[PDB]
Amino acid sequence: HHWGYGKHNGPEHWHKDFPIAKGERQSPVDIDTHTAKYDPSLKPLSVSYDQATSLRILNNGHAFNVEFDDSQDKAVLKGGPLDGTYRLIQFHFHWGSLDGQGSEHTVDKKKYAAELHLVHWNTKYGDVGKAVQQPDGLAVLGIFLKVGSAKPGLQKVVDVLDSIKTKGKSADFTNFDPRGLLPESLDYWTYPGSLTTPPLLECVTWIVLKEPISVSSEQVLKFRKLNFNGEGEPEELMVDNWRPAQPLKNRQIKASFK
Ligand SMILES: NS(=O)(=O)c1ccc(C(=O)NCc2c(F)cc(F)cc2F)cc1
Ligand SMILES: [Hg+2]
Ligand SMILES: [Zn+2]
Repeated sequence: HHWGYGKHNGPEHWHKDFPIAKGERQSPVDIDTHTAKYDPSLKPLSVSYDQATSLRILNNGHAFNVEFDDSQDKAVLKGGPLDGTYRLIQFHFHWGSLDGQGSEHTVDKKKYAAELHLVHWNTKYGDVGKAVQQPDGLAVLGIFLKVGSAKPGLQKVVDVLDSIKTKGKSADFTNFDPRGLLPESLDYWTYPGSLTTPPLLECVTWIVLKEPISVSSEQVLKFRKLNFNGEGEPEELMVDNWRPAQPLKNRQIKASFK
């Protein structure tokens, strides 16, 4: 009745309702480090999350989203392969039921334990709704999570999950600083792609960071305790909410580093 990640309505079935699933610029993709083109004309990333204002957190089935106030240029992304100012609207993760799987993008076929998506939209379009009808409407900052040491900045997110356990639940979530989720370096790979969940619109410039951030087993264990189902429905654990890699077709992955 509605897409999911299970046997009967998983990624393999999405093309039936969303023909674009078999498009030419789909995501995620595998990043073959040896074929990425070092492009020295790529500018450095400019992350400006100092005036960032988180509002809430919700479980929408599929995953959990932390939402931000995007009525003003408070938190922005610019530079890199981007032209123009992009506003932060929300961030979420994709993870697996085991540590050796969970990320959407892979590196030389290697899958990480999870992947953080920081979703931005092109301000020249006025609102997110218009941005999705354009080839350069969205920009998603992708960050890989590896299991190791605890990540301080992630803990406030972890302590609130118990209140949004099932589909539809939301909790007030103010004063969260996203800068606590960034690795030391901002070296990246970039390529034109799409949303990794229906509608799968091909309106995204992907910026995947090279350096992953570390998170502890307990931190990740808590993501795994969330629920796909709403309250009162039978219980299905929210794990493995990732789409497998898609064909690169006629695309080239550039690297901002040598
Ligand atoms: N895993 S991922 O980073 O690729 C991803 C990021 C954002 C969204 C999303 O905002 N919902 C769809 C959506 C849309 F398709 C059009 C619109 F105007 C608003 C939306 F919210 C979906 C997937
Ligand atoms: Hg578009
Ligand atoms: Zn996403």
